[PDB]
Amino acid sequence: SLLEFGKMILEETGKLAIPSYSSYGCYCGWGGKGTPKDATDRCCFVHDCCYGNLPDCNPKSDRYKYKRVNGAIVCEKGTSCENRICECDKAAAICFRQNLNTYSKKYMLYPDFLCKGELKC
Ligand SMILES: Cc1c(C)c2c(c(C)c1O)CC[C@](C)(CCC[C@H](C)CCC[C@H](C)CCCC(C)C)O2
Repeated sequence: SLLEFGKMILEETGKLAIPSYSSYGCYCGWGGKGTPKDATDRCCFVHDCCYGNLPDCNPKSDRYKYKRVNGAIVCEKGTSCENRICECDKAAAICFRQNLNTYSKKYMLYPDFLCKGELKC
């Protein structure tokens, strides 16, 4: 759930998921339209696609557990859904971290109306 994902984001980026990544660009929020503004926004686009491929689950709501070994996130053994949701979240948190170098404040509080157009996964 948002709880676990937010924890990973803080651990990997040093930033609080909300509000640092909850209104970023076109995809880091609830929206999902248009061309991703940058690398960070693409991380969210990919995250949505990952979630979108878990139709048999409830990604944004389902709770799950994970741990850190050797300084890296390790999705622990749980239900199929729990494990997959965790991996989608892990990939995104790491993606945010790898791209902090281009994280731009100007994309925060980004209005959805500026994002239109269907972008296939
Ligand atoms: C679909 C989709 C959703 C729904 C989404 C985001 C993105 C990119 C998406 O593509 C990012 C932001 C937000 C608005 C996100 C995160 C939740 C809170 C900040 C949770 C954090 C929890 C903390 C650390 C737990 C700390 C635990 C320790 C103190 C033990 O949710």
